[PDB]
Amino acid sequence: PAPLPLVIWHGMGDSCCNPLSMGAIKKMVEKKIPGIYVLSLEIGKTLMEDVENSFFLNVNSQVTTVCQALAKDPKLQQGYNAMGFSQGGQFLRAVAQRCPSPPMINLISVGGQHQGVFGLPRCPGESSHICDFIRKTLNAGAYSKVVQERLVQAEYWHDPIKEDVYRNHSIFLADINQERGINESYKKNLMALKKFVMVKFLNDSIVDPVDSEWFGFYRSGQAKETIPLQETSLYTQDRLGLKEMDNAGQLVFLATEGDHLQLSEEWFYAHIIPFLG
Amino acid sequence: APLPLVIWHGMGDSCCNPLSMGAIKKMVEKKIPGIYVLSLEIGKTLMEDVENSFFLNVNSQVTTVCQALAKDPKLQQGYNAMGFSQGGQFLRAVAQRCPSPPMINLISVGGQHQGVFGLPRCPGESSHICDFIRKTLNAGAYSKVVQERLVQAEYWHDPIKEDVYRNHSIFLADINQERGINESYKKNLMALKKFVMVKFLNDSIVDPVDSEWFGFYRSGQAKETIPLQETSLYTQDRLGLKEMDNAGQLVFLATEGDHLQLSEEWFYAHIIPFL
Repeated sequence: PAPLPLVIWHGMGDSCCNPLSMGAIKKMVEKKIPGIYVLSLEIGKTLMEDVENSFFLNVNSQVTTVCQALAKDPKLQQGYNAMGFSQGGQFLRAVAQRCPSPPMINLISVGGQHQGVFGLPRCPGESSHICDFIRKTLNAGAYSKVVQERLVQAEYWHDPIKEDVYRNHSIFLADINQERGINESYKKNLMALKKFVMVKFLNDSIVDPVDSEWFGFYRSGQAKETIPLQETSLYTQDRLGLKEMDNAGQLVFLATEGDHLQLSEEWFYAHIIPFLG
Repeated sequence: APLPLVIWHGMGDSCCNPLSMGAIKKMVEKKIPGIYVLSLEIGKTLMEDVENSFFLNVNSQVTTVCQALAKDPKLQQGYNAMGFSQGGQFLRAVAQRCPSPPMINLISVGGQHQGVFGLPRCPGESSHICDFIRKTLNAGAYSKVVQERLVQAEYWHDPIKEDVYRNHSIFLADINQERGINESYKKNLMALKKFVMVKFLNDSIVDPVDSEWFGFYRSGQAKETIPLQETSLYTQDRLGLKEMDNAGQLVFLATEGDHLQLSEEWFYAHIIPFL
């Protein structure tokens, strides 16, 4: 009886294979589950292209590229566990909904933004000036054709005030969240997951609002008060099956202290490794 | 006791890639033994260096490098400078703005001294950042929010909206005296012993390629170009480029390759003698 393979999808301003980031996660997992095969997804020919593609490659293409890669890797045929960091969380959810084959078994979301974001106060890495540019571009015109198509963070930019512009113009997050209409296969495929685990960082200064990490968001028509998944219409009308999943024990809501993606060895071993054996 | 060399990389590149600026460094160190080469890094990491080549204001980059050169002891006696691609016009801006310590020879390797009016292809594995920058430039290169943050916009040069360019460009229009004549820009540039310009005859990056020899599209349209010596920049000699040309201070080299594509033999033969 072997351990399931793990597929990792990194977040923004990061690559597959930085020893200090996804490299450390891979080693950490390999030590506590021996013989495990870990695929850290790279979208690009080099590590630097991987990093700039995390800002500038259309996520719908990224998802197709990753589906093709997963279809080609023989070690994943019998199924895999998936773990996304930051924006990689909602990307791997997208993979679960769009290509359910080979089967993802446990989706683990580490500080993902499943209802998107409405602000960009800080980028991970040494990325301040690219961040400043992205922020300005988003606040100026996140929902123009030309910006939607070419800026990754625009494609899960979720304005709770101008909600109907978000529904009509988001080329990624609005689709995977059933905002424009109910894709039945998305619901079916998300419900086929054994566990959907969501990690929230209580002192997170990157993700706005932090509630997006637990599939919650700003209440419609304003941008101060947040509401949890259970009070949103995505849940109560159950467009993705999250209410059926919540009732069936399939959803796990984990919270840790610390800023974005800052997690100790103790906690990781205590709460994430159990989902990977 | 050979003069030290200061290198400024181009767009989509860093100080220290073995296949790029690292290869230049190792090559110059072998041919000129005991030479001190400073490959400029504008950022904490190599990764920030690359993305600052796109998103850190050039005026902030130039004042930073000048401070970094003034504090460097090995350069107080003087130094040679070699700029690759945009590093070309950047180091020229150091020549014009930061005369102490004294730059001796300026080598522009595919620099864009009259800027660009197009971005059809970017160096390295960077096609998607290039798409975004291209669309942004063709939409709002001269809006205040873009100018202050996007490097390529700061040497974007619209010949059809020449009036708008002179008025809004916060870098190229300054160092090319498009607003007025900063008398020390001129005086400082003319203090170089040699200002060498390398043009790539198969360049598919730089639009228009003659910008590498300080030429550009004729004002008012974007089909026909004109060389340095027919432009009003040279007519009225706002930078001292005519006096330098007549004094034999301008050296123009052409090589047959695409952008930054040159052989070791050609380099040893034509570039090393200025170092």
